[PDB]
Amino acid sequence: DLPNDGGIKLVMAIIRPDKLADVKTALAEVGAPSLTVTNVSGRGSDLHQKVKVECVVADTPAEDVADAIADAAHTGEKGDGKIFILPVENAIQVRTGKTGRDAV
Amino acid sequence: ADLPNDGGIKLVMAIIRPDKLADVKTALAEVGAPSLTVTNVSGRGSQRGEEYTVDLHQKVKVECVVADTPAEDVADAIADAAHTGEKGDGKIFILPVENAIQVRTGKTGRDAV
Amino acid sequence: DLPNDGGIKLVMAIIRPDKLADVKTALAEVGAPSLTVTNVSGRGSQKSQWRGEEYTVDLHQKVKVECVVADTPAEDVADAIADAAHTGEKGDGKIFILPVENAIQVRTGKTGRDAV
Ligand SMILES: Nc1ncnc2c1ncn2[C@@H]1O[C@H](COP(=O)(O)OP(=O)(O)OP(=O)(O)O)[C@@H](O)[C@H]1O
Ligand SMILES: Nc1ncnc2c1ncn2[C@@H]1O[C@H](COP(=O)(O)OP(=O)(O)OP(=O)(O)O)[C@@H](O)[C@H]1O
Ligand SMILES: Nc1ncnc2c1ncn2[C@@H]1O[C@H](COP(=O)(O)OP(=O)(O)OP(=O)(O)O)[C@@H](O)[C@H]1O
Repeated sequence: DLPNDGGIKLVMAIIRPDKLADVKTALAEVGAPSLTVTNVSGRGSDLHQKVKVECVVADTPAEDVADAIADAAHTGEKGDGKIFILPVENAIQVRTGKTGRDAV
Repeated sequence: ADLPNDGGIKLVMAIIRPDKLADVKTALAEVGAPSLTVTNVSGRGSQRGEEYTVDLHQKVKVECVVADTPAEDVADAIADAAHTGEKGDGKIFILPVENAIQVRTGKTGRDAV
Repeated sequence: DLPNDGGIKLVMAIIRPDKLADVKTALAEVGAPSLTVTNVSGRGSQKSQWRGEEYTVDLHQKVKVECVVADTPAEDVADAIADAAHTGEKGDGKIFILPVENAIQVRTGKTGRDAV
């Protein structure tokens, strides 16, 4: 009975640069340590420096990964950022050539 | 009720000219969806020398996640502001978003955007 | 009879920085040369406490390649990138294919799969 309804999701988080370390630890602890980080800038509702964290998940429920990031990135002040979950159709593991959720 | 984006969430991703960022920012504010995330990127589009075949040109990736504003209106606002009429103007893509979380409050779904 | 079931897909690849040149060539050869590149860093899946410490603090430099496709099957684009980026060692990265609903060509105002 597979998480993410047997499929693959991209968890994209825009967070405070100084919260990256915590988020990395939280991802490891939740059992989905894989991430890709980009230096970015933006604004919510003159651009502020942020970090975009991307985690593609299959074995771990996307919401649990997102909640792990949210908790670790939370301060309670404006600028904490947002997390978005996008569908992923397919994945390929470059080293092996394995496909689908098994490649994640 | 008639919520835009069929009651859901969309990611508007635009690859534009670096010097068009200021205009795009203004256009986004004016259309009522000012939120954006910017990345410095490089790329090339479709097919003598190396200029328009192999080399990568500096661009800006603009990402806007929307719910209250129709994705197409946000995309049109970016397109208009980024337009010059010359090769290199870039492209805008709209991707589905399933779910969202506002980190400060823990609010979820379309309300988080 | 249109590829990608008549629709649009985003091919996202996280690869070794030194494999970018090869991937660019492979994309041209497969007939879908369009790409957007970002400098990124990350880590993959998880004995000693030092190599365990190096994991929890250290991110490795990678390149994110993004190709939005319509006329070329997303899998063929992904396979072209995979082949060119392959070394057989840990760190080779991964390729993800995401659905795309719509696209706008900024220059012309053309929309849909035709804008890709
Ligand atoms: N809808 C969105 N689309 C794209 N990027 C966003 C969006 N919302 C937030 N971001 C990114 O997250 C960063 C901070 O977001 P945040 O929501 O904290 O802004 P804010 O104006 O402080 O809002 P709030 O007061 O509700 O926290 C922004 O700099 C931006 O890069
Ligand atoms: N299918 C695509 N996938 C990813 N990025 C793209 C794609 N098409 C365009 N881009 C981005 O847009 C930037 C420039 O715009 P574009 O490539 O559309 O102009 P062009 O193709 O050179 O000219 P024209 O669109 O008039 O043929 C490129 O540097 C690239 O980063
Ligand atoms: N699930 C994922 N989500 C986001 N990014 C990922 C994911 N998996 C891998 N990456 C990106 O790809 C890069 C290399 O990944 P790769 O999977 O080759 O590392 P690895 O897990 O050590 O190798 P292997 O998969 O062969 O065990 C990482 O640095 C990371 O940025």
